[PDB]
Amino acid sequence: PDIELVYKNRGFYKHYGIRIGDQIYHLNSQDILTTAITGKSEFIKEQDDGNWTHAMTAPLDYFTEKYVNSKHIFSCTTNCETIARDIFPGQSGISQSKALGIVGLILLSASLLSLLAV
Amino acid sequence: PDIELVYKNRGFYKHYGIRIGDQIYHLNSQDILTTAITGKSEFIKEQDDGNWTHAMTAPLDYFTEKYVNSKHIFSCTTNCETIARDIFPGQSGISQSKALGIVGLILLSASLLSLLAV
Repeated sequence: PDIELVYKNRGFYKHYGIRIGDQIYHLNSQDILTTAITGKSEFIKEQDDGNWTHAMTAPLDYFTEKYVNSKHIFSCTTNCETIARDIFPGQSGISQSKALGIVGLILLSASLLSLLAV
Repeated sequence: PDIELVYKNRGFYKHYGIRIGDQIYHLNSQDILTTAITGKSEFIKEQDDGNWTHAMTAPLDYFTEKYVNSKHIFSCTTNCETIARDIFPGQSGISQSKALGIVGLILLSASLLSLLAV
């Protein structure tokens, strides 16, 4: 399963997402510094609005090997239950909360490092 | 040349260095956010004071593949001229300024991501 990383440029940083079909998984955040420092994040899964930019496509491993191999916690109210099926298909023994942890760290890390690219 | 990454924990982030023998290359910075956002950094090479913590040892590639593969600029007044010989031995066609760019991004990136580990 090649995974597509996407982003929206918010000028002072890039806000990243994972695009699966016509859906984007991303953090419900307006600023990377606030999210990083407060240490908690809420996930959204949202219809693709057409305003996302491709970053790269790669096996999940390309990302988790960077950003995953931290104390931040990641939650979702509704509609993110599909994340294990979407990003970790076939693999049982992976819960919502865990999958969210892995993908959350990828997105947080990429957004934090984007401070250098402004 | 296996490369040793070291750090000092400043509580709200980790400040990283490369230890070569009894020397530490690191950024002359008191805070990661100030350095990241201002977009410039000064290198120091300092005698090891005995107060650094081992992070990991690995070929430079383990690091550059993460943090290098950005617009930040990296300078040094004196005494860092040894960085190409120390961190990139044998390899000609690598200047002070370049070597500093590669190592600087490793240190900046690791310190930025350490915000997640507090």
